[PDB]
Amino acid sequence: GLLQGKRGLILGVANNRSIAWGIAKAAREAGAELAFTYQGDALKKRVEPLAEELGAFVAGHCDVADAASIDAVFETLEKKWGKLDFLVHAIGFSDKDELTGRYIDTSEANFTNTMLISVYSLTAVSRRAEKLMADGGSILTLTYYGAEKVMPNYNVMGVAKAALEASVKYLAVDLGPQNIRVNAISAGPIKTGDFRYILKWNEYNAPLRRTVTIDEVGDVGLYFLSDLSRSVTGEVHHADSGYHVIGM
Amino acid sequence: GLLQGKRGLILGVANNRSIAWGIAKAAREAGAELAFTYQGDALKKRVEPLAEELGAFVAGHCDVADAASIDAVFETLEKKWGKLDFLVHAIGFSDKDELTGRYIDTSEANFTNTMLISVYSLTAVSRRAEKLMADGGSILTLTYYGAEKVMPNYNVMGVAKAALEASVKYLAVDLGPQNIRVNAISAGPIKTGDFRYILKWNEYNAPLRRTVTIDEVGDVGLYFLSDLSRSVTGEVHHADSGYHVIGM
Amino acid sequence: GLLQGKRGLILGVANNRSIAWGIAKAAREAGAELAFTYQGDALKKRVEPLAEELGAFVAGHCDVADAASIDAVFETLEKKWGKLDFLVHAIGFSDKDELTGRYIDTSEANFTNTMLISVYSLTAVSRRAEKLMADGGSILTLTYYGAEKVMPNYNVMGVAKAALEASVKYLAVDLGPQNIRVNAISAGPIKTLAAGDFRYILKWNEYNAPLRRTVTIDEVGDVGLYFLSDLSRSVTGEVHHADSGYHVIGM
Amino acid sequence: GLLQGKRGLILGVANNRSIAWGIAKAAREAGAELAFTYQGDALKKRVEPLAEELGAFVAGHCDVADAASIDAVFETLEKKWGKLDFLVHAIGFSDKDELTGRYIDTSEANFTNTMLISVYSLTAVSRRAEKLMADGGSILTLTYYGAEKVMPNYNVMGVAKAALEASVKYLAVDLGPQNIRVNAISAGPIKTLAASGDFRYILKWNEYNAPLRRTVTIDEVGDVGLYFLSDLSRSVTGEVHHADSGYHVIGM
Repeated sequence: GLLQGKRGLILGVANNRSIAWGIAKAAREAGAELAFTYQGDALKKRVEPLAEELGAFVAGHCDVADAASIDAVFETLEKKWGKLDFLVHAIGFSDKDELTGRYIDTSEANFTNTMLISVYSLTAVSRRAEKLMADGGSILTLTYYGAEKVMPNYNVMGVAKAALEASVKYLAVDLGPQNIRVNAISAGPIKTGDFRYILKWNEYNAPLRRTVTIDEVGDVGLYFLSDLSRSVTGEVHHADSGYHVIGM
Repeated sequence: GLLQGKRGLILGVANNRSIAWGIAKAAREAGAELAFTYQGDALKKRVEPLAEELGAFVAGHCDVADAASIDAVFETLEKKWGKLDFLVHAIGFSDKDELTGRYIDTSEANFTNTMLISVYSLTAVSRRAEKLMADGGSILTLTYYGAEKVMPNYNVMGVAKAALEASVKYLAVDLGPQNIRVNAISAGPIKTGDFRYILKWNEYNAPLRRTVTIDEVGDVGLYFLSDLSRSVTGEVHHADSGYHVIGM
Repeated sequence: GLLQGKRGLILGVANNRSIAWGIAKAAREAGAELAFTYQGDALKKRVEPLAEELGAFVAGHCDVADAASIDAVFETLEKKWGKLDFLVHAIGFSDKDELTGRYIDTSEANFTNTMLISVYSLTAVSRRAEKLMADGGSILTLTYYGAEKVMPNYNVMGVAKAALEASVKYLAVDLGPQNIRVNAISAGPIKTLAAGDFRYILKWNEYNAPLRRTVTIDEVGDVGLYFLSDLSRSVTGEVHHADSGYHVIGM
Repeated sequence: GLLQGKRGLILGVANNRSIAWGIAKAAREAGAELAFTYQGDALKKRVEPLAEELGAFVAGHCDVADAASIDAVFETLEKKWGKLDFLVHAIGFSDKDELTGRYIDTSEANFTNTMLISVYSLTAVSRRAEKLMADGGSILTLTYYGAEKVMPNYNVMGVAKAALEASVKYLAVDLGPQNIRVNAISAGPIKTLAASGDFRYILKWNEYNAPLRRTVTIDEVGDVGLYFLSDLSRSVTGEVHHADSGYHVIGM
């Protein structure tokens, strides 16, 4: 099993229909012991059974816009495991209304919030994961082609994900000498404002003529979490049925 | 006069050694009418005479953090001219101390402050610029290769500039149908936190074997503001003596 | 004029509706003295009157495969001018028939010929140009977004232009220490008034490019002017989109 | 187990220290049945013992400059297997002496030959491979950061790899509908034990500057190759993927 003996934290599992869950399931299948956080006691009740379903330790409450939450979570894991092998960062909020409007009308609070939650969160968490990862490890986050090209209904998140992708590079350089690798999967859109059209566009135009699934993305996750990707860091990897190559 | 009959606002002229000044000078040589903002009482002293050398109208103090300020400036500009043809965004800050350390040790305050000032500011001023630019124009900002690859002593600003370059693309789409162009110049380091070595690195490894000058970047700026560049938007353009092509 | 007291060779001026001509015309209007080349004996009958218009010296036949012809052209130029300030490379060919099929069906002869004419020719010519630009200069080639992303009806010309953009970078490192700049314009598609699925490609750009219009040879001409002039003296190794912003569009 | 039930062709196995071999090894250990060709000047008797180390079937001589040669290989595999799951394209050539020169001094014959062997070959072999991959599959090639940035001692191979990377994208568009993926690994330089260009300097530079402070090995790239041949990467096509200890992100 590719993660036999490995222990990891998955941030952002809130249901069984997300990429985070896809990665979690795949990593569990590969032999990983997992740890889930939940965002706010409303989610706790949905996250508990999901954790049971993959044998996952529930590591505590974790809102990324709260530095104390994050310290607590890693407190719990440092006592339980005393080491992390991998970390999966699947956190990302942007204001829903402003996505359907023009980027230029992006408010400041949204900009700052999106940036803090979608971008700084990784740096914050990665900072702490570093203490638990002195034996080496893999840090993984999620992005989208909207960081590279203008994509509809993405606006400030496009801007944010461009920042996330750069931060992955910078983080790769900080942590690499400790044999900690940092990477991002740029996922295509996945069947779950104006989402139906985007999905149909990928389906018709993406080389492989289908939208990606969470199982597909999960296995890409698995590769990044596994030793197969030992030599890979600071990389943005497209798991999008080839969509990124299409210029028209 | 490439900019004969055009009026533009330069944000970020705080001295006579900056790229902003370089662009303003070249823009003034090409026949532009200019407007300068300043930042605080200390800078109003130094800006008034810089304004005088180029015949630049002083449009008032501007703190991009303060939304009230941005609207005052553009209220003033609307009164005085009633139209802008171009806007030069040469505003950026990140905490001096944290540049010298590890990106991963970046503080939230510095992350947020840098993002607000270095990135959101352009979006904020471009939103106002648009009302005054209805019948066309050019928006120009500054960036650095640290957005694309990891560069030393740069940390969160790299991440910020990745977001700014992304923002340029999104703004270009928002403003393009009104014939407003949005572009960035990726400037190499310029003689004026471990800067000597970076300059000497570019001097010896850049194809043209020299660091760029504010006069050189100003003329690239001139191109962007001019109608020479009227088919060009959403572009990150290297004025760095070719440094960006170098892999080793 | 931004090119007053400057002399350059434009390669590829076959007619008066092309980006080469656009650049030629803009360069001349900015005070430059031009030299044009031809290929065909038929094309000599088309280029001569174009050169006349811009007061260009017809520097002669230049089959970019025939290495003898290239040396002969730059020999002429060094007799006449002794220096060269700029060179525009607007040469490129690929099989018209194979553009409309699948890339994967590209024939070896077409691949090699496209590669040779569209990519190596710049290197070939920049090698002779180097000797005449000892006081520095600007070398300018032409590319298209189909080099960065898959675009329709382009196939192996995409593979070729990706090669060219790569060659521009390596040439920039070779020639920069003599203060010779090597750049490429990534031009959008241009509406022609003359005689597979090109109208549709133009339309797509018309509706989807940020500036909601396709670029013209006058507009690209002016970008070429920028690259020829001293405005761009800090700029080398660069691939510059003159495409109404189309390149930022993801969907 | 990742390639159990899978059959694939590896082009470019000439020794036991190349990325091709590392990929072959990793693929065989993953349960794959392999076929090797022997390329250009490589001898049947030299590739035979490598084939035999992995119970690989030698599919015959292949010269990528001879169209009939490519057809023969694929006719042979078409007889033996009738179906191909993957293809590893590890072919590349450029004149050794011009790599030390300036790119601009590249001769026409070297340009053309490098392009034919290093770039066209993948398009040529994918064209034949398509016909054997009706149920889809994975096509893998090898590239180097020299295709993206100017790197030393690479010259026209950089230009060529750039074209190759572009060709991966176009190929991926053509073959995607048949569920066939096409990808490239951008490998870092690899230290060799064999006889010894300015390569030592290039290795040392990667070692000291790449985020992970080490140069990659053929077993490491072998495993990245494994991923691309496996169904782990079935959502991935058109990709240039860096197996280079992160070197690609370094600006200075």
